[PDB]
Amino acid sequence: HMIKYYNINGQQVPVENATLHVSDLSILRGYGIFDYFLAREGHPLFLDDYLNRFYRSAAELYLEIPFDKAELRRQIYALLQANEVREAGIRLVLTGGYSPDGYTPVNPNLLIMMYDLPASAWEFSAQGIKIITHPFQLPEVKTINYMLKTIKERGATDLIYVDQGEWIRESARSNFFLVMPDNTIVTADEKILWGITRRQVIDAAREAGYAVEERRIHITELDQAREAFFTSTIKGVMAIGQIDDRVFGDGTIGKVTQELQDLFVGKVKAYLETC
Amino acid sequence: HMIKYYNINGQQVPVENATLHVSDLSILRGYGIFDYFLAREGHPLFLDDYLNRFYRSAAELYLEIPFDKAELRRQIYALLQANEVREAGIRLVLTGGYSPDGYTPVNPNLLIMMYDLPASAWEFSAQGIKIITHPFQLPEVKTINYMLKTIKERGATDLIYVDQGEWIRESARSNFFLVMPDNTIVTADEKILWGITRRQVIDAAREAGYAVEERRIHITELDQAREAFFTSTIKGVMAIGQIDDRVFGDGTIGKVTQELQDLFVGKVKAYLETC
Ligand SMILES: [Mg+2]
Ligand SMILES: [Mg+2]
Repeated sequence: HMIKYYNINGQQVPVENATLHVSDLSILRGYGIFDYFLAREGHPLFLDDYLNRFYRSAAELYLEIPFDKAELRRQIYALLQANEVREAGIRLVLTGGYSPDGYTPVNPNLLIMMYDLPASAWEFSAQGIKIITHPFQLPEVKTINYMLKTIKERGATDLIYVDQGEWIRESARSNFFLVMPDNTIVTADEKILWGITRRQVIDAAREAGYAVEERRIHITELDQAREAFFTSTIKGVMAIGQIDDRVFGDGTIGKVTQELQDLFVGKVKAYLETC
Repeated sequence: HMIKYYNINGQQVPVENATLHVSDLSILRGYGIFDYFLAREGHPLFLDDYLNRFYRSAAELYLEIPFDKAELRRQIYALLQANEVREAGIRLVLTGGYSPDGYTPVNPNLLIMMYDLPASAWEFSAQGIKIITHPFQLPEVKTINYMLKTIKERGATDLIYVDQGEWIRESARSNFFLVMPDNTIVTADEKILWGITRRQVIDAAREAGYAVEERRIHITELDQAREAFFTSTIKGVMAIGQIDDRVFGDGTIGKVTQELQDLFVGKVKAYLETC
């Protein structure tokens, strides 16, 4: 509840002293990567899958994480014990690091931060969320270091993109799924390698005997689906009740979406049992 | 030379103590804006044009700068005097700021940092730089907070983009110009509002009696130009001697590019005279 400590570069630091010098490249240029996952019953969920994503994110930016995976795993568990929590949100950050010339990475900085479990985590509400579609369309100016994060609500809480006015494109925040009248589930394949919750839910759906097609989604498919939902670390499986002017069902969670919520909780229990 | 102080949120801080808490959104998500300009003879160049850009960058991200322009101007001049320098590089940073929930901006942090004048600033070498073309083409994953900054050299020091395999698109670092056999100068208009050096050089070229067309540039135009150059804060006017397998002239600075270098220095002197 009270979080006492974070970790910077392997050292446990009181939250009140956790600071970086302003030469850090994430401060100066926004150069950095992150990951985020929950812990329950004293164990980070699907931890190996998250750590694998973190090492891959780092590689995409040519940043070397200063510890190997087993060492990072150890640091995370140590931090949970130092903060005395069994339920938490954990954020990993790897910055571009301190640079003598304000541009050259010479040593990334590694942060492990810890939070309460998000109050809304896996809310699993019966009432679906309302989102908009938006064109995928600053025209590349060096002065703006900042994922877009500038929506302005627009009676909605979230959105999905439309590209070339014909293809659905997922935001960075969540993976997007449709359930068709025939119980075919459809999702993009573009973030196949990157979605952790996405894979657990696809696996569960397949085990339940649903077909899951992974392909580009045409805008017109939104008019043909019975259900729509999001997956992410914090949401779990989250019903979407309305897109623009389209209500799905009566706006409440659909049959397959609900079953996938239960099966996701099942995948969480099964993981926890191996721990 | 020795830089003694930076400025954080209006307070002059010894460099060794200039730090931010890790809850800063630029650290966590890369959310932030910046500007950068030189000072000569104790005056930041074209300062009003830079400050105007900084306020506009901030508006694009819905961040409010905590001081008005006259106050920020005062802080910059004070910092120059505290560091006792007449020549400098000045970097402004406005982060997303400290956030109680690791996501909501509630108070951007403002940094003013100071450097030596870059050794290479306005080198104005006779030998032009060598660059490549590259497709404008991470498919939008939340985990990577980071302007691209991941080129891998590729016998070059810089690049320009090609979009739809037909249109030249400038990187974020520099504005791109061609000089045609008839002494027509051609540059994009896409960053009309954002390029500070770009405007000084366009103005100078027009005053010299050159026509400057501001429009999209077709890839094939690279095969028709006599000269090519970059403008930016640090480069001034910089000759490009080779693009991919195309040498421009004999690789050394062209006639109009050289004249534009002199005229840019003239615009700098003229500014300094008003100060
Ligand atoms: Mg970062
Ligand atoms: Mg920033």
